[PDB]
Amino acid sequence: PADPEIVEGLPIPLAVAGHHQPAPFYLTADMFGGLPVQLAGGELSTLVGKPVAAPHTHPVDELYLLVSPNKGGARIEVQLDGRRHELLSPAVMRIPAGSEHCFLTLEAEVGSYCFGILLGDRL
Amino acid sequence: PADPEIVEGLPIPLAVAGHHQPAPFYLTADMFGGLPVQLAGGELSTLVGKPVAAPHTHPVDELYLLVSPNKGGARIEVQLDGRRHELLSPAVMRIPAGSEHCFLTLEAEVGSYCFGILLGDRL
Ligand SMILES: [Zn+2]
Ligand SMILES: [Zn+2]
Ligand SMILES: [Zn+2]
Ligand SMILES: [Zn+2]
Ligand SMILES: [Zn+2]
Ligand SMILES: [Zn+2]
Repeated sequence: PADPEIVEGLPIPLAVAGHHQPAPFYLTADMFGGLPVQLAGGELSTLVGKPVAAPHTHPVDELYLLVSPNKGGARIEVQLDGRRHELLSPAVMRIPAGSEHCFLTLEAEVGSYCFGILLGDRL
Repeated sequence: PADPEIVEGLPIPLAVAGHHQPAPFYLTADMFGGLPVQLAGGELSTLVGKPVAAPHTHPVDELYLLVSPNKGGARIEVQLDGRRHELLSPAVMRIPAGSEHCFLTLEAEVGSYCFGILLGDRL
């Protein structure tokens, strides 16, 4: 009864440069015969003041998506090649391929999520 | 002070066949000079027992991603060409291009989300 169209074995924690524990992926390049994007992320309520990674880079563009049940329920700081940016939920920020970046949770409620959508199949 | 790398004007509600209110997009094909995927969705806590759409189709493959703060905090029913499937968070389900489908929220907590990731730039 494993259904080839359904993946329940999630997240998929992958070692990523800059991270100190594996990053939680929900879409990987090897799913469903091959995907054109990857997607990692997670719930932020326990991460306020606790960054997941140091400044790091990807060979592909990556979009951050920040959501929370209440409008403005979550806020993150993003460093983009050394320049601080902030996002207030809901928001999306583009991180160009090669840009040294990371994010920090400054505010979150139960149900705040940040996802990174990697526009390619390599890390 | 609009930053070209940040979109705060979200969601973007788009008219979609089968839906009775516009669907909330967070990534659209026209963002950042052109994106190769689109992404729509939202928080499910108020949607238990309330479907967003009738059976409908897309010209591209679409991946459902279901997450919730607690393991198993959310459950959805997906109809795939008339066959009922269920997803327990966290889960991902592939919906092939052309497949008549829809989902129904059967259980959700504060912070449950379902997103559809459309693998292309057309609807
Ligand atoms: Zn099936
Ligand atoms: Zn840590
Ligand atoms: Zn990154
Ligand atoms: Zn800037
Ligand atoms: Zn409705
Ligand atoms: Zn659909």
